[PDB]
Amino acid sequence: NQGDNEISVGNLRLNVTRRLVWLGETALDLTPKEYALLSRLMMKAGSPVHREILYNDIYSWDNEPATNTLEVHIHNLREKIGKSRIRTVRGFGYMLANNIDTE
Repeated sequence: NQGDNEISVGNLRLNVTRRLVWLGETALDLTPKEYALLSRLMMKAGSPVHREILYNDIYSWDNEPATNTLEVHIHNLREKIGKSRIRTVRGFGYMLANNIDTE
């Protein structure tokens, strides 16, 4: 917050100051919206993050989306973040590998 703020988890680096995220030392291209919900995923890297808090990241007014689209948008963004370096925990939340690769 002091004009600087960034965090990393394994081979993934995040920078809220510039609002950019790297993956495998390569700059990953994700829409700004994903950076908000994603910023929450890393905020709690080690446990399953509720899916409602992510939706609350950009807005928690919850209108009345009866048609499927909010969960599908995540499926579209899912391929952008590369599920490879991510780990989903059942249909309840998401969790990043807390450097589980290095034993």
